[PDB]
Amino acid sequence: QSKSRKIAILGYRSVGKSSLTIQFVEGQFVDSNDPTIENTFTKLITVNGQEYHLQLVDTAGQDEYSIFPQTYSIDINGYILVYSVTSIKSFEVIKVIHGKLLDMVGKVQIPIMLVGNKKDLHMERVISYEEGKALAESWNAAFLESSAKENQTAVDVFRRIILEAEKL
Ligand SMILES: Nc1nc2c(ncn2[C@@H]2O[C@H](COP(=O)(O)OP(=O)(O)O)[C@@H](O)[C@H]2O)c(=O)[nH]1
Repeated sequence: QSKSRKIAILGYRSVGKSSLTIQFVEGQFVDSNDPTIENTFTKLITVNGQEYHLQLVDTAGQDEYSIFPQTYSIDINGYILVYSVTSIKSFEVIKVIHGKLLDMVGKVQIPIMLVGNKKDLHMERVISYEEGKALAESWNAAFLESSAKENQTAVDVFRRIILEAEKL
């Protein structure tokens, strides 16, 4: 029988939070200039034979000054933290967000996924794979690079966070 899990997707503006989520949920790459507002999707996924009902919370992009909420610091089963490999600023910001997140969750190990998105834009990449891998390692977080244009990598992101959560 199925299990329910709630995942929050966090990160700086225009890193691809919406696009990655929509690619996973709907199978389509959408290019939109609407600002990302908090949006919750529901999605079925099977991971190692276990069926999951996912609630995916896309959050508005935040920056270093962003006060971290409290609503995103309880009842979440796992967090996907997204930066863009084409944006140094998004990478600086994801460190600040992670720090504020750990401060809010208290004395518990919470599944965290670091995601470097937009890996298809080879001519604009300014962050190496190794920089993100090393960051995730210092965090004990899973790490993947992704492209919202590539369905397999979006699926792999959301499978991975469920893999991490099930380890407890
Ligand atoms: N080439 C490419 N463009 C992307 C990718 N992800 C997002 N984008 C584009 O980047 C812009 C911001 O993406 P969006 O999903 O709205 O970012 P959000 O603010 O984090 O939700 C939009 O133009 C997207 O079409 C990606 O993986 N590859």
